[PDB]
Amino acid sequence: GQELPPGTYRVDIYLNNGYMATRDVTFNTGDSEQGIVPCLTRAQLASMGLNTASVAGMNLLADDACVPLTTMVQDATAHLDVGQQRLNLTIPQAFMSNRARGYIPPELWDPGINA
Repeated sequence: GQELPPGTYRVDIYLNNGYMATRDVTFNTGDSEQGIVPCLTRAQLASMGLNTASVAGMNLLADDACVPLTTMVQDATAHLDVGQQRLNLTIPQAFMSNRARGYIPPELWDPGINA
């Protein structure tokens, strides 16, 4: 048991040990080891390459709505390396694609980009 959301942080975002993006990230009490989960949406997840149309649920949410990762999808995960300032995400091939029935870049979701 741990918890420490300071209310947004800026990190290098990482998925399946590949790099993704370098943007601000909001993360808050939910359900993980630190309690805290990142806010990630069907837009943003599909930039990384999550098949929002595979998970029989996210395709019924909004284009930018907060969507879980360890929950919506099976065996995907999200962790904060607060030692190294890095967002560690995991997603199996069973739910990976870019096609989001929507999709929005990080310039149009802008959570607190040095703001």
